[PDB]
Amino acid sequence: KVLKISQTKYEEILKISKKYIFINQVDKSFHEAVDDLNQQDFIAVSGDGANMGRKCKMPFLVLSTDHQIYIFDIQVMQYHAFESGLKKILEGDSPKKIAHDCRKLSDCLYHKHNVKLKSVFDTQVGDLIITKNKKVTLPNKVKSLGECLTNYLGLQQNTIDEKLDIVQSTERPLSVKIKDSLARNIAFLHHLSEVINEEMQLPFYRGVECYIENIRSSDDFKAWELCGKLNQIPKEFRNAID
Amino acid sequence: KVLKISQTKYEEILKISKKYIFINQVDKSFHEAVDDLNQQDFIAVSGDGANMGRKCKMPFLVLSTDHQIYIFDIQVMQYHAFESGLKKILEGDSPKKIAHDCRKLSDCLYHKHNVKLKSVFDTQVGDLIITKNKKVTLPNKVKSLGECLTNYLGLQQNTIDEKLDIVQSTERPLSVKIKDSLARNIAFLHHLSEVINEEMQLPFYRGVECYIENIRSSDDFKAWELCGKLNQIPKEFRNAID
Repeated sequence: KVLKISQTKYEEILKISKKYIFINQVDKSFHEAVDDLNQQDFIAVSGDGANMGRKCKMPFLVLSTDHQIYIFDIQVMQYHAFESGLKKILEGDSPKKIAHDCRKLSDCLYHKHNVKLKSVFDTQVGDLIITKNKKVTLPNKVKSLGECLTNYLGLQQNTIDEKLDIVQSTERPLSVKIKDSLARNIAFLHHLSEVINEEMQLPFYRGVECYIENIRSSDDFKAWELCGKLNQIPKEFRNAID
Repeated sequence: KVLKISQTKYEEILKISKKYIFINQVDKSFHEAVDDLNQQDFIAVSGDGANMGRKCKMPFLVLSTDHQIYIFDIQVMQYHAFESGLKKILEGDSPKKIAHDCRKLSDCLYHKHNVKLKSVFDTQVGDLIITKNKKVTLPNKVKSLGECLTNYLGLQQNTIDEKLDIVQSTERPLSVKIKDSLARNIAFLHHLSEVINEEMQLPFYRGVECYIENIRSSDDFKAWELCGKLNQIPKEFRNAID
């Protein structure tokens, strides 16, 4: 069962988590960020800031590429940020938004920002599918972002700062501590998505490999036999997909 | 449960099934076909011709793009066809080879043509995964190409010509009837693959949509409640993925 991210990759991501860009005006850097995000097939979006769903506006929005994290100050820009590129990004078929449990976020964006989130790769729904396909029954609990980062990447339990201070989040200037945290909370989302995608698809890829080998690697006798029994699934196959 | 291909698309494919190109010398048209095939992310390869696995050489090999079917006369060209592009195509990470039950084909290509088939999207392994994820238990029988074409596209039962005449297959000139048949047998492989891919992935895509809607479309009261119970899977979710 054991799945741990490489050191090298960890370090790459940790660098990126410190290299965030904070944007609080519709300016040069805002358009550079919107261009950057629009150049990607996949971007990521954090749930941080929409923990109250429709009850409450977002004070910030965190979006990333693979290579660069962006923190948009929504409290300051308000609808002007959405209307200058962010609503299009979020509502569009492309780019896909990677998210972990986007339920509150969908809710918040629609009713408070007039943004109909669409086209999403949801790592929490991913974990559910992987669990359902493995252990046959789907579980009753879902897994937080932190638990997934632990089970899929081997990161320590409390990497995610799950209780951002509601009052400091609305205070300005926004603290470095909050920012560093928002950046850390999003920074692994890409790689997690890419591990979870792989695990969802593995039973298929492994099944195909089992097919490519099943006859080709047998000795002549068993090869012949197996050609007579093609309507059956290979004996190894149940095994290979688990 | 009901899945039927569109008329329009059927007709497009039926046209293509008549527009095949027969290649029996390493010439201009052979290199044009190898370039064509190398330009694609996905090509298809038929099991026709390798029904005896290692016991017997391939008299022809059928490969296609989306837009063009190719029939390579292996009996005539022998190892010269593989060495001038086909072995690279078949052995490579890319393009992916779409196939239906590639077991005998893997076997035949390795032991008789010295070709290590690799990187495959196997529609039969696809059907198994779809069945396993739907009905929890994987079945004991596999489905032929024809049965899949029936269940996924609604094509009639006997579209596939499953018993090509072994003796006429080795006779030259190769009959038009055989050729028309080889082309017909491969012609739907692309679209089948693309329907089967979709069905394998649908439980995920549907799960994500259920998440995007679950809170956002509730009235205020239920919205609030659901924000308290996030550790649980949405009630609709089991439903949505089936």
